[PDB]
Amino acid sequence: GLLYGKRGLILGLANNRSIAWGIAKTASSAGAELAFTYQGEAMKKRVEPLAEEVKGFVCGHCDVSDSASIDAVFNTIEKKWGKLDFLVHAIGFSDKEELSGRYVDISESNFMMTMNISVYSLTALTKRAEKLMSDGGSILTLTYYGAEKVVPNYNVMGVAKAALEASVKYLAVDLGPKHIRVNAISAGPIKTFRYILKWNEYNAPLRRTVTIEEVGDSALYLLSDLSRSVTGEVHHVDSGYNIIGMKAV
Amino acid sequence: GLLYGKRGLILGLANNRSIAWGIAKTASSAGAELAFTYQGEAMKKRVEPLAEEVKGFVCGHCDVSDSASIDAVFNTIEKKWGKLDFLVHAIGFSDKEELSGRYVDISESNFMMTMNISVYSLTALTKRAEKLMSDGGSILTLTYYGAEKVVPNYNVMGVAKAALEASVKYLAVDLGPKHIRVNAISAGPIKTDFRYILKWNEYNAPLRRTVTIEEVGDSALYLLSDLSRSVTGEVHHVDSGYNIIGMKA
Amino acid sequence: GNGLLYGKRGLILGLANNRSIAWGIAKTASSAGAELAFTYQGEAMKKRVEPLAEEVKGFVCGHCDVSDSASIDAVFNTIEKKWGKLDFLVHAIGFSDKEELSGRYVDISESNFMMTMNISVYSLTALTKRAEKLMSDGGSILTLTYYGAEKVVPNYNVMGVAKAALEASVKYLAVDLGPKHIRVNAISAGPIKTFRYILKWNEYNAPLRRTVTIEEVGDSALYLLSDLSRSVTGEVHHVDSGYNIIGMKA
Amino acid sequence: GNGLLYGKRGLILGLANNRSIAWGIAKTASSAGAELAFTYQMKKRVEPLAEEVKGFVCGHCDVSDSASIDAVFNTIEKKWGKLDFLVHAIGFSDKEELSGRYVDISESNFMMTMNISVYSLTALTKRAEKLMSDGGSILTLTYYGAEKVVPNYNVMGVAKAALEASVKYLAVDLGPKHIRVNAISAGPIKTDFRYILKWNEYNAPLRRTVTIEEVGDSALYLLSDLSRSVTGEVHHVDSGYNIIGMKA
Repeated sequence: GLLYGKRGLILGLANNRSIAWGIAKTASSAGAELAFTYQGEAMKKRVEPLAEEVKGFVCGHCDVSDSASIDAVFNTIEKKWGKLDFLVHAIGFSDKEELSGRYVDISESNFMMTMNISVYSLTALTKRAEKLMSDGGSILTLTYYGAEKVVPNYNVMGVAKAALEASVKYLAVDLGPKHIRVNAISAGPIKTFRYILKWNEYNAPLRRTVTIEEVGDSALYLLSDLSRSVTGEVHHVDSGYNIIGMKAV
Repeated sequence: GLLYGKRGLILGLANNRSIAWGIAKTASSAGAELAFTYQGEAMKKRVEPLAEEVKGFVCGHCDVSDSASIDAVFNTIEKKWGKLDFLVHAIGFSDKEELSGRYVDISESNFMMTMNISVYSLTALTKRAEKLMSDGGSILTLTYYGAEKVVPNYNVMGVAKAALEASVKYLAVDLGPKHIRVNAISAGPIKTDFRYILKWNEYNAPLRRTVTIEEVGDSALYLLSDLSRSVTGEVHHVDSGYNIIGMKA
Repeated sequence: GNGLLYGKRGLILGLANNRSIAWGIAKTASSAGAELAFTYQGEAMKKRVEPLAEEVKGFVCGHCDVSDSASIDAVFNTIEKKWGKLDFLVHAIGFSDKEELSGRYVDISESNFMMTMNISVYSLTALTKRAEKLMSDGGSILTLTYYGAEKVVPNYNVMGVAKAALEASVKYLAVDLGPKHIRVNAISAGPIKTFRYILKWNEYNAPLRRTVTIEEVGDSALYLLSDLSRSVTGEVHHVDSGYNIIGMKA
Repeated sequence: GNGLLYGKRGLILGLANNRSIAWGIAKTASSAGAELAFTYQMKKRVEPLAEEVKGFVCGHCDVSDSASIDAVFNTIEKKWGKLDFLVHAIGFSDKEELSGRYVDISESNFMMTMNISVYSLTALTKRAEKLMSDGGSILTLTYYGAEKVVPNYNVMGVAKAALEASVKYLAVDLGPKHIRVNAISAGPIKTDFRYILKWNEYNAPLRRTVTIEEVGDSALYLLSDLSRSVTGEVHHVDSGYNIIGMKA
């Protein structure tokens, strides 16, 4: 019952294999009533049954690059609930092709789109969410170790996640006095790139990669009152990978 | 029921105002059966009623500088339980007088004692606990922001906590293959020169309040439970976000 | 003087006036033996930069708007024609909306965010892409950052978020170019007297109990630009009287 | 040469041979104009190195022995009256226990490591403070094992974490007297260890391991007036290894 009576919005549920789904499954089981967005009709058809499974509801189309799209979603939530207890931001994009390259070869267009969709979107969603969380709440986003250290084939996404993590802290200072907490989970890679997985599997302290159910439980903590004195935190849920400085010999 | 059926050892319960007590109260209420050590008769008399209140038990005198003393405690636990699921290290010492001074004026003797009691003790306890510990167990210690940034009147304790945090990571790698997790909570100061540190946190922490032992308790619960099963080597800030500010705010 | 940049040729972007870190770097680098090239943006700045370049025996290589790809190409073409090779590059460029700095970070506009990211972050990557071809021999690329990238500082807001992105990009670039022995580093400068709150706060709380000057940042830049620092890359180097290490008012 | 330490006088602790970081620092500092004093705990090996650099041997120093430290600083005070900088290239941990698991270390190794590798900087600095009334620079050495878990480093990693923190506390104490305190985090140097070298060689951004002459030049910077606004800094001189998050 850690989220009994709580109402939350999850952005980014695209399928039943994602972190967002892990979070939705755990939050729902913990008592949360959940609202879900989608982008495009194809995704809507995928999300509807997932929402039903969790006794949640689909609150509308959201393109985070479209300001009016975001306003419509929050207007719908305001009408249905009047208040919001938490928000999960599991959204990020970067050009698949340019990930394999050298960071220095990225295009301006990919850089800008990555920053907008993967970083600015959290700030945009939070600006609209603030009015609905007058009582307090919890905002969670997702990040990755590539923000801190150079990881192959993460390139601009690493730069973006570094920006995101810094924004989590600035947001935490802005919203702290209203008791809205803002935190990130730094998730290890998830068996759902084969190089990054295997590397984690053999070198992470726990000798396995993490699952969406595990990231889900860590999200539950950060979303619930158990974490009511935690804000501005980048929380590693990665089998301890982030602490190693070199392979064992 | 987050600790249903679990058995744990808490070192450092000295009174009903400490973090250890907050942790005991929450862990017990989540289903844990708890064993408690003490140092000296005066403390024993204070700890006995606290132990009874939580339906735990007092497992003996422990001086963490005394190797045999540590062996006796773990022998008592082995005889009573045969296994240990988690261990809480809320132990630390440094010369009260030398805290007010300049770090450079500390005595060799204070330095050595601080390192032994506040740092080495975790490693000594963990070495002995390893044989008893269930696959999937959890070891938690306490640290403070003074390990990361210079905080007035923390001096050698800051240096010691920096060592402790590093030891958490080395321990996490050693015990990771047995799935024993090792983490630290970096607690904010708690309303219990020190008045200055409290007030400063109160006005400048993002959440505009200092944290309580019940709050640190709930964060401990998360780290001790299966909710955090993919988290190891972590220094987790439970400090109202104070650690993220760069200036009076 | 010290001869640490004897025979070296470098490009400095961002010299707007004689009070900036860029000028501190130019003055020290020139005295250390460097021949320097300088860009400008717009005719007003050109008139300010020309005499500064003359004072340092350097030369003005043209108009550069870092948001304009062809503008950047023209500058590097000019440098290639004159020198054929480049030993170092200083990126002292950054912009954010002055009005939105005073606000809450959460109230920033999408437009300010995007422009700040482009001018303050992406520009280093754009400049480095062009510079790579001219630094076949190896070289040093230096940018500027600030503690607001690491901790929350009042009225830095989106610039803090941008500088965190910049610092991360320095590391990714350092990995890309490391095998060609091009180093990429940043100086995290303390604030400089030439915002009054940020100065005074540093002055009273920094370990050294004073703020830093452009000449001091200049000498730290010299180190990073010279062969003295030939095994240093991906580094965010604090030149701030130690301010970054304090956890509380003194 | 560059004259960056013209007229400056410095004490280097830890010169044990001509392959060490201390030697790289001595060579560069001397060539930049410094007169250098050297301790030993080894005398025969240090004497010719000291002569080569036009420096002098100021005596036996066991950093665990308080009187030993006092005698050394008394000798420096009599000879010079003032000290411009100090290099702390001292560290010890039990060679055998490095190969093991961190959790298996002995109390005795732990305590000795903390004393010789960490407390010694504080002890030396306490004495050095009185001689640096004009200001100065204090430099120690560390390694990435202080920040992330690295093979074969164990209690030394824990110790170096302590050292780095002590650098910052010392920087705050001595900052108002304009004494700067910094550390260089050096990469491993070609001088299981073959594996650590090769790993850095193939995965460090610069694709090579660093040399004592390179660490020397970085030391020169931190010891000189070029770095007069830099204190409390852990400076990586490791071909950028510290920034990578995975095999290349």
